Amino acid sequence: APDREKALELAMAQIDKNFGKGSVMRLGEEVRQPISVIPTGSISLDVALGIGGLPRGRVIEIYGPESSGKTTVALHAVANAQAAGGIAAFIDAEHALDPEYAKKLGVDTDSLLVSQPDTGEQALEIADMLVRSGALDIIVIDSVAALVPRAEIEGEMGDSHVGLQARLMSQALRKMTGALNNSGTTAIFINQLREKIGVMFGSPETTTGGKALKFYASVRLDVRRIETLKDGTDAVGNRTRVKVVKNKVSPPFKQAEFDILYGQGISREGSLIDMGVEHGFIRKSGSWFTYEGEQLGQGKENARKFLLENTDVANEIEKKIKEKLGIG
Repeated sequence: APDREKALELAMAQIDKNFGKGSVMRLGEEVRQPISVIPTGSISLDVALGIGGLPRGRVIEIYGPESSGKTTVALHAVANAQAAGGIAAFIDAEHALDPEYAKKLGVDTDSLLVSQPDTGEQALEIADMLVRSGALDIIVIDSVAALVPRAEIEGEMGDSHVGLQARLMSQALRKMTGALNNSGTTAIFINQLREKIGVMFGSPETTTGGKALKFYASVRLDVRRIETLKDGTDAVGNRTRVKVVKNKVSPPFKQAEFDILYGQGISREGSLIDMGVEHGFIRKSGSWFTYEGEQLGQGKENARKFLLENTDVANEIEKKIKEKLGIG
């Protein structure tokens, strides 16, 4: 028993020692939690990541079908990074950002460094110089799929092979991790699953030229919409499910759910209630949500709305949910 786990612990040790820390883990471990991280905006996801936020100095990949909430997740990541006084950059190749929305999420759009690259290489090239200045904290590349090769934009092949794409990522992605691991800048790449009932186009590790992103990525998130919320009226948002299919900073395969309110973002309040009851602090006596004595109204909405106009207590619920589990 000890002799067995003794040689095993030795084994693991050396492996960690030669291939990096989280190279081998017991899905049950509780990792040696870091001091700096980037909250995602949902306590659920935050904890599901094991370190209370996204890791710094690592490349994070977020993929899922269109309209699944990838960017909303990434936007908060940006907003938070900012609140803590950090600088952000957004390399855009989709031309689909809506600032008013970001603003409503907490993004300081005015100080938001933005770029709309000409060619795919130019893109990653700019992201690199940017990260090397070591002044940025977070940088998100909107759409892995959009970063098309110069060659493709002017004369050569059609989807790769006769010219350049699945390598552009590789090349770039390799010289960039080192810069990141030093600068302490977390990078977010947004990938796509290209369809929703298809037949013949662009993939790799599931997706787009990012067969290299699959490995470099220290964390890979699988964002997908599960249900269409309705407040006794119409579409108010969607319940979003997220699976951490790859986590090198902590045991993987953890899942998280949280609703995104159309035009509002990742409902913190809601995330607090669900975790609030999923851990005891709150008690639902049939539509009646209560908290250690005092009530929080009837129905999840009123509870939410409550926690909204009651930050003081809400932070308490949050605090007590964090203290109970892992910090950051």
